[PDB]
Amino acid sequence: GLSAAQRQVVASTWKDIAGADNGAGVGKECLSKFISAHPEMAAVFGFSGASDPGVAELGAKVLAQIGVAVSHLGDEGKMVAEMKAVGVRHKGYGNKHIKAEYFEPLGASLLSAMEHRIGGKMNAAAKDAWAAAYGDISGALISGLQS
Ligand code: HEM
Repeated sequence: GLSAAQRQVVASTWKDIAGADNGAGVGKECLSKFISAHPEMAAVFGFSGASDPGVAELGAKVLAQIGVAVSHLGDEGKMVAEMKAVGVRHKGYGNKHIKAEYFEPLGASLLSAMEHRIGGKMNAAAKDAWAAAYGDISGALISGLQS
């Protein structure tokens, strides 16, 4: 779970991460940099590479879903139940062999993309709160995936 102070930091900085595009730009950079750094991951997603137009499209949907998860952090069972449902759908996505291990490096590129957009606001406490928030959001998707 998250402490009240962590949910408050996540909720507050999400407003700047969302910007004017509901975080779409952050999603594009996240997935872009992740596949560039890990080339064998293009095949796990159904993409040709980091430049595939599907990267920008999926990047927007990933970040729009985190915005929904952020609006529900105060009710943990609610947030977990909807991320599990996202997770059950992932059984049939990409190469259909999405693994739990892949979410840990993806989380690192997500925090990097966020910091790229909001700069100094993504301080030490913001990074810890978001590493914790990403741990629970992705943790709940993985449990849907392995259900
Ligand atoms: C490295 C792990 C991941 C892989 C390989 C992956 C792969 C995919 C693929 C291939 C699709 C597109 C399916 C299609 O419509 O053709 C998809 C959709 C989606 N992914 Fe993931 N994904 C990953 C992580 C995440 C994370 C961390 C989130 C969390 C917010 C997420 C949220 C979504 C959402 C919201 C969709 C749109 C469709 C739906 O709601 O099920 N994905 N993902």
